[PDB]
Parts: sequence; C-alpha cells; structure tokens
Amino acid sequence: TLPPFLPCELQPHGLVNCNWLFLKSVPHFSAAAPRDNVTSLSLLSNRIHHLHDSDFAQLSNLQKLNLKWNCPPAGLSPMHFPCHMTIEPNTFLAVPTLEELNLSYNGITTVPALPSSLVSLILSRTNILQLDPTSLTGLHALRFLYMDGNCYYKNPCGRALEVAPGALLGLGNLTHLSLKYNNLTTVPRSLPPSLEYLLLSYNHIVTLAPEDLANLTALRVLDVGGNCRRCDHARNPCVECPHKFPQLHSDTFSHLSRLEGLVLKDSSLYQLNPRWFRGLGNLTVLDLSENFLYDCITKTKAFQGLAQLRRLNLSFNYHKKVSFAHLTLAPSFGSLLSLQELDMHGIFFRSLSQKTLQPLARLPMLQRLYLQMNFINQAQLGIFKDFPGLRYIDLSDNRISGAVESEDFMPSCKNLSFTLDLSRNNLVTVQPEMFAQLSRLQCLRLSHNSISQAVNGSQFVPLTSLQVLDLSHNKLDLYHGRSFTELPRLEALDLSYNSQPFSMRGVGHNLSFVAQLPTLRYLSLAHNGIHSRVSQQLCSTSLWALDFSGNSLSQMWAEGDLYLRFFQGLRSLIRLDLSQNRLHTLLPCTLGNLPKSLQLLRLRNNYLAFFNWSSLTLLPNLETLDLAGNQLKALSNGSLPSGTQLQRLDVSRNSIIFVVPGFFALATRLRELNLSANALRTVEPSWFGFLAGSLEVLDVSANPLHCACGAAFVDFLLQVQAAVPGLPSRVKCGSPGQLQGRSIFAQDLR
DNA sequence: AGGCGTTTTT
DNA sequence: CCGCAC
Ligand SMILES: *[C@@H]1O[C@H](CO)[C@@H](O[C@@H]2O[C@H](CO)[C@@H](O)[C@H](O)[C@H]2NC(C)=O)[C@H](O)[C@H]1NC(C)=O
Ligand SMILES: *[C@@H]1O[C@H](CO)[C@@H](O)[C@H](O)[C@H]1NC(C)=O
Ligand SMILES: *[C@@H]1O[C@H](CO)[C@@H](O)[C@H](O)[C@H]1NC(C)=O
Ligand SMILES: *[C@@H]1O[C@H](CO)[C@@H](O)[C@H](O)[C@H]1NC(C)=O
Ligand SMILES: *[C@@H]1O[C@H](CO)[C@@H](O)[C@H](O)[C@H]1NC(C)=O
Ligand SMILES: *[C@@H]1O[C@H](CO)[C@@H](O)[C@H](O)[C@H]1NC(C)=O
Ligand SMILES: *[C@@H]1O[C@H](CO)[C@@H](O)[C@H](O)[C@H]1NC(C)=O
Ligand SMILES: *[C@@H]1O[C@H](CO)[C@@H](O)[C@H](O)[C@H]1NC(C)=O
Ligand SMILES: *[C@@H]1O[C@H](CO)[C@@H](O)[C@H](O)[C@H]1NC(C)=O
Repeated sequence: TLPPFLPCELQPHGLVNCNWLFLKSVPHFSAAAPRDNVTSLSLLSNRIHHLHDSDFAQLSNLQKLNLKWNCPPAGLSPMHFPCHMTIEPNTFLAVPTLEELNLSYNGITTVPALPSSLVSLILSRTNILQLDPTSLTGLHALRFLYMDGNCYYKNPCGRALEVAPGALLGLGNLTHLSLKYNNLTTVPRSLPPSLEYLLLSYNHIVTLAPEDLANLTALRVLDVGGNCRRCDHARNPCVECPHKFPQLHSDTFSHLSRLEGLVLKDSSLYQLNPRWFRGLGNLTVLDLSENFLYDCITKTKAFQGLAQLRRLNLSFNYHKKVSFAHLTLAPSFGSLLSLQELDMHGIFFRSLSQKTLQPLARLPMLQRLYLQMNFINQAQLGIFKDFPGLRYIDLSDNRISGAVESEDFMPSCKNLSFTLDLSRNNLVTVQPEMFAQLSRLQCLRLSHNSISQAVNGSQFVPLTSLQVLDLSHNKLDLYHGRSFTELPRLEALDLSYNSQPFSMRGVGHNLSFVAQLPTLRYLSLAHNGIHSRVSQQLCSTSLWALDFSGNSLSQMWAEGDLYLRFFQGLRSLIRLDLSQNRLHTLLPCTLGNLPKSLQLLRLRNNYLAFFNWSSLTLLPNLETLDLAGNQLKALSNGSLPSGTQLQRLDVSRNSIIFVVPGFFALATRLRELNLSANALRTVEPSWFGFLAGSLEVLDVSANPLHCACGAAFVDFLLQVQAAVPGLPSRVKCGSPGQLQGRSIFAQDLR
C-alpha cells in the first residue's frame, strides 16, 4: 500500500513534511488519507506563490503550519527574482485549530485574517510595512509575534516600518515581540503591558528614555543592541552611529524590576551610567559586547549593585587600531557574587597577570572565562590556581609561547571539571614550568600551535590530573620512548595532523611510547601520512579506539611482512578507523591480524574494488563495517558468512551494479544497510533471503532504478517502507527516458 | 513567465 | 630513525 501523503512524508507526532519538493501549490492529498491525524504541516522552501480557501480545509486538527521561504522578496531571493504572494481571505480562517503559523520570507504587504486560536505568528522578512489594530483582529490568545527584517539592506523598503501608537493593545496575552531590522527610529508607543520579551535590535533607535518603555513592567528580556553601530567591527553593511550618540537617559530602565536580561551590544558606548542598572535586581544576563568600554572596565562602579548577575558579555570592546600593554579590571567586578560566566574575548591586551583578574579571584560561582583573541603574548597561568569554581578557560587565538619572564574515537571535554584551551597559540616547545600551578587540570587543548619538539616525558610533568590532551595540528616528532609517560591519568591523546615529521623521506619514527601509557583509551594518529620507516607494531593492553585515518597503510602493507601485525598488539581495541589509507587491496591474513576484540571497523574512502566477505569470521565481534566511498562493483564473491554479528553495514558511494541472491540472508543481526549512491537498477527481496522485515534502515536513494511498468522493486519498497528513509521523494528513477531524475512515485507503476 | 534553492545572523 | 658511548 502507498505512502499516505504523496509527494510528502509522514513523520512522528503527526507531522506531514512537504519541504523542498518544489511544489507550485498546496497538495490536497488523498481523501482516503487520515487528514484528521495531521497536527503539523511543513511546506518549507517550495514555490507556492498562491494560497487558496480550500488548501487547509480538510486538515481539521492542524496546530502548526510552516510556509516559510515560498515566495521570497527580490532582496532575499538567491538571484533577485521578484515574487508577490496572494492569499484568499479565508485561507487560514478555515483552520480554526491553528496555533502556530510561519509566513516568513514571503512577499506579502498585508496581514491576512487569522483564526482566534492562534498562539504564535512569524511574519519576518515579508514586505509588511505597517501594523494598525485591523492587522491582528481577534487574536486574544496570541503570545508570540516575530516580524524581523521587513526593511533592511537585504529587503529594503524606502522608509520605516510604521507601527501605529497603541496598535497592538488588543493582544492581551502577548509576551514575545520582535521587530529587528525594520529601519525603526523610535520604539512603538503604547505596547501590550503583558510583554515579557521585547527585541528591537539592529534598527536606528539612537535615543531612549523612560517614556519609550512606559507600562512595560512585565519585561524579563529587553534587547536594543546594534542601534548605534561601530562599523570598524562589522561583517555586513553598516551605517556609523552618528556623532554625539547614542543618548540613553539615566532612568530609562528603572521601572523594569522583573528584568532578567538586557542587551546593549554594539551601541557605541564609551561610558556606563550606574543609574542604567539601578532597580534591576533580578538581572542575570548583561550583554555589553562591541562597545568602547576598554577604559571604562578599568574604573567603573556600574557593577557594584548587580548581586544576581550570572553572565556578563564584554567581548570586542577594543580600542580602534590598538592593543593595550596592560589591563586591570575594576575593583567593582569583585562584588558580582553570582557571576558564573565572563566574556572578555577580543578586547586586545598584550599581558595577562595577577593584577588583570584580581577582583574575579574570590567570586565563588565563576565557572567559565573566555579570554580568546586578545593578542596576549605574556600570561602567568598560575593566576587561575586559587579561583574557587573554575571549569573552563578559553585562551585560544592568542600569542602565548611559554612561561612568563565522533566521540566514539575521541572524547570531548564537556563533562570534565577543569579545561584549559591554549589552541591557536605560538608554542614551539612545551616547558613544564608554564603549567606549574595547573595540576588540577583534566583537559588541555594545545592544537594549532607550532610545536616542533621531540617530546620525551619531561614536558607535562605537573599535569597530574590530566585526562585529555589534544595536540592536533602541530609538528611533534615522535621518537623518544617515554613521551607522555609523565601523565599518569592520560586517557585520550590526539596526535592528528602532525604530518610534517612523517613526510621527512629517509627519517623514520618510533611509536613504542604508546605501550608505556597504561591508562590510554583513545588515540588519534589521523591525517599524519604515515607511510614508511615506523614501528612495526603498536602495542597497548588498554587502548579502546584508534583513529588511523588519512595515512598510507597501503604503502606499509605492501612492504613485505614488516607491518602485517601492525595493529595486533592492541589487545583491547574495540574501534579502528583505517579510512583514507589509499588501500587498493587487502589480504585475508592482514584482516585476521586485527584484534579479535574489534567491534567497529571503518574503511571509508579507500580504493577497494573487491572484498572477500568470508574473512569477516576472523573478526567474531565485529558489529559495524563501513566501506562507504570505495569502488565495489558488486556485492558478490561469497556471501556474508554464517554467524557474523554484523548490525550496521554501509556500502554507499561505491559502483555496485548487482547483489547476489542470499547475500545478507545469514546476517541475522543486520539492522541498518546503506546501499545509497550506487548504480543499482533494481532492489530485490531475493538479496535478503526472506529476512528483510528485520531491517530497521535500508537506504537505497540516488540509485538509477529502472522504473518500468510492473517492476518488482516498487512492491518490495512498500513492504518495508517503514525502513526506507526519504522513500516518497529521494528514491528516484535512472531510466526509462522521461522518468530519469523523477521520483519512483511520479507515476503509478503497478 | 517564472525561474533560483538546504539560505544561521550580521 | 634524530649526541651514543666502536
Ligand atoms: C547513507 O549514506 C549516504 C551517502 O554516503 C548519506 O547521505 C550523505 O550524508 C552526509 C552526512 O550524513 C552528507 O555530507 C552527504 O552530502 C549525503 N550525501 C548524499 C548523496 O545524500 C546518508 O545520510 C546515509 N544514510 C543513513 C540512513 O544514515
Ligand atoms: C530607512 O528610512 C529612510 C527614510 O526615513 C530611507 O532613506 C532609507 O533608505 C530607509 N532604509 C531602507 C533599508 O529602506
Ligand atoms: C488569553 O487567552 C485566554 C485563553 O487561553 C482567554 O481567556 C483570554 O481571551 C486571554 N486572557 C487575557 C487575560 O488576556
Ligand atoms: C499606561 O496605562 C494606563 C491605562 O491602564 C493609561 O492611562 C496610560 O496612558 C498608559 N501610559 C502610556 C504612556 O501609554
Ligand atoms: C525580582 O522580581 C520580583 C517580581 O517578579 C520583584 O517584585 C522583585 O522586587 C525583584 N527584585 C529582587 C531584588 O529580587
Ligand atoms: C628529555 O630531554 C630533556 C631535554 O629537554 C632532558 O633534559 C631530559 O633528561 C629528558 N627526559 C626524559 C624523561 O627522558
Ligand atoms: C624504538 O624505541 C624503543 C624504546 O626505546 C627501542 O627499544 C626500539 O629499539 C626503537 N626502535 C628503533 C628502530 O631503534
Ligand atoms: C567476484 O565477482 C565478480 C562479479 O561480481 C567476478 O567478476 C569475479 O571474478 C569474482 N571473483 C571471485 C574471486 O570470486
Ligand atoms: C577468501 O579467502 C579464503 C582464505 O584465503 C579463500 O579460501 C577463498 O577462496 C577466498 N574467496 C575468494 C572469493 O577469493
């Protein structure tokens, strides 16, 4: 039986997904199909320029409708094609259940009439240039109104969006209003007193006063950032904040005593007025980024009163054309007792010392501290020792060079207690002295440095708690036998993209150190170009995962018996990646010399044209085999052998022409099978024995299927349509004639 | 005539 | 195969 909503896809929680099917108008569906069960209808990015009274009438319990991007204005059109969208008056009224509507990135100039059931309405990036009380008649349940970007550089209108005084007061439930990028020069008068979130960013409201926010006592979040911009920091087109602006009256925010978040970023602020923050005793988030407060953060008392503040963003508060020799934070910072998160990135200051952060040192909740992109070239890292609650320091993209004068394969540092990011700095060696006071560290990132050192066991001596060490994108020379043995708790070590030593033709390298790292569980040697003159064996009793991708086992395994047992000493290894190893061939003895313990083997993006499938019994525990991106011409040369434990098999992006009968039949555990992007002209139940109904996933997309009248595959795919992702739209015909490139369901074949 | 195309936010 | 110790 067919999929119930062609050409669209049924999904969980009653979602019918019609996205990206290039529809010229709204599909009505079959009258047999259960239009009652439909709670959400997605039509993202089709080309429906005309909506009608009948289009949603049969959908009697529709709660959500997304029609975004269907008829975008000239300015947001990839090729500046104009487009104006027509809506018959009862289009939406005929859906009295509708709660959420999205008409963004569509060419409409008036708001259509809408059912009183509506809770959320998104009109962003339209050409609606006015809102008067008649726009939103009888929407007494409406809580959300987003209408950003109806007049800006990418969707211009020649004037300002005019919202009439009092025009929204009819919306007594309204909590969220956003009117960004609308070329506004003043806040709309008399907005709903129910408002909790008022977002007015990237307009040109250069003046504010308490009259501009009258009766808005319910406000929890106000955003007025980007109204008076510093264009020296802009990535997009930008008009410079005029001379002697902006003007924010002292008491502007005083009646807003529920206010949790205030955003004043990119407002060209040279000085903070402590009266701006009087009365804001619920204030937990303050964004002051992209201002000119480099000098004001050394002196100001403006923070004194902010007992509840948790996140303070002071980033990109830099002085034009300069970095500072020194920076000393104001003593007032020391009263921010609730502070958890401080962003100081992009201020530009050359020295990080005891004096720089002294106020912050006894704040008991301070966990996250962002210090990146500051052109810092001296940094006493010992300053962080006695910070009571520190979990994360980002010191990346700085100029520090020393001490002062898939998580299957590589775990992240998120669940760990203390992480220092020193990546994208100028270290050429590692002096143990710079980490003397950081013995509590559990994760250290040192990637993208210039480390050209022959490490030997004496570089990281103090880091007695360190579990993860990322040294990717460096030039470590792996040669001495006791490198890293000084890190007693080391569990994960990333040595990827440290290729330059291994490119040194005629100079060999020694990986015997790996055997001396007794708790190492994860090791990456990826993208190192490892090809000749290296250790014959990797030995480790403890290792679980090894990313050996982007090397040339090809050249190693071509070189007599020298490297045939290369991975065999990894006695506990469960995951191995041998992808992009230029492998044109594999011996069955080479695969048998892999650890018996293996569960995941990747061989993606190699050049294998042949695979002796029987040799999979030499890996008893193998659950996942990835051969994507090879050149298999067929699934043949035996079948998947008896008793294999294989659950996942990916033979996508090969040149597979056919599959032998009974090929998967003996793979009793096989759940996911990817046959995508091959040259398969059919799909057959004969391939599976008669056990295809146990497959949870069967991807057969981008295959040049032969769409002939009464073809066997059509009936088959409907048998197991549960498991075929994208069946309604992305499984396509390669022949005959007219049908090439069109869906299998573009015409009924049965 | 309409087409374009997976488009975050700035 | 990179200051070892013919
Ligand atoms: C089956 O494999 C295909 C192709 O190898 C997957 O589709 C690709 O997905 C990746 C990321 O998931 C993208 O970078 C590619 O652009 C996609 N390519 C194509 C041609 O679609 C597909 O997602 C896999 N199937 C399953 C069920 O995971
Ligand atoms: C903003 O409004 C002014 C007129 O008040 C106009 O000159 C300018 O072009 C408008 N901006 C846009 C993007 O239309
Ligand atoms: C808000 O919506 C409710 C129903 O959810 C309705 O009682 C009323 O019209 C609105 N209430 C207020 C106080 O505005
Ligand atoms: C604030 O609310 C009252 C009505 O409750 C009204 O009289 C007053 O004009 C409002 N103020 C402004 C500035 O709109
Ligand atoms: C915080 O919020 C409540 C109302 O939501 C307000 O009445 C109270 O005065 C505020 N101030 C402080 C210091 O918590
Ligand atoms: C490592 O080489 C250094 C030179 O930086 C040398 O002083 C030291 O004795 C060697 N350390 C170990 C642990 O072998
Ligand atoms: C590699 O290092 C180990 C440990 O020092 C050593 O015993 C082995 O002989 C070295 N390999 C070569 C080729 O010298
Ligand atoms: C493998 O199968 C292909 C056909 O798919 C055939 O051409 C080839 O000779 C076979 N070789 C072996 C060794 O089974
Ligand atoms: C696979 O390898 C085994 C053992 O070397 C051999 O007996 C068998 O004939 C091979 N199969 C093919 C199709 O080459």
